[PDB]
Amino acid sequence: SYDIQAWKKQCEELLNLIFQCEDSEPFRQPVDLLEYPDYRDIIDTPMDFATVRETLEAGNYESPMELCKDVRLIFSNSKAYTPSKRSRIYSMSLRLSAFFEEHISSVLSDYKSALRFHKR
Ligand SMILES: O=C(NCc1ccc2c(c1)OCO2)N1CCN(C(=O)c2ccco2)CC1
Repeated sequence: SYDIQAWKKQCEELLNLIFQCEDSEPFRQPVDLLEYPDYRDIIDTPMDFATVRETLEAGNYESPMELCKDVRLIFSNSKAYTPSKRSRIYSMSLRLSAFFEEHISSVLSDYKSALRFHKR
C-alpha cells in the first residue's frame, strides 16, 4: 500500500476519534490566559487539537511526522504544567497519549514505506 498521500485522511479520521474521547475535552481549544495567567511563563509553545486539525486542513503539514510532533507537544505541555502526576487533566493526557500512539504507529510506518517505494 504505497500511497504517499493516504496519511492525511488517516490523520483526519484519528483526530475525529480523539474529539469523540471525553479525555480530549481540556485539549480541544487553546488554553485561556485569564484562568491560567502564568501559562506562558511555563509553556513556550501552546498547542491544542483544534490548531492541529486547522493546520492539517489548510495544507500546512508536509508529513504525518510533523503532525505527530505537534500532538506530542500537547502532551508534553500538560506534563510540564501539572503540579502532580495525580492531577485530573495530566491523567486524561496520559490515557489520550496512549490512544494516539497506538493509532499513529501504522500511519507513520505506511507513509515511510510509501516514500521508500517511491525512491526504490
Ligand atoms: O485550560 C485548559 N484548557 C482549555 C480548555 C478547557 C476546556 C475545554 C477546552 C479548552 O475546549 C473544550 O473544553 N487546560 C488547563 C491546563 N492544561 C493542562 O495540561 C494541565 C495540567 C495540569 C493542570 O492543567 C491544559 C488544559
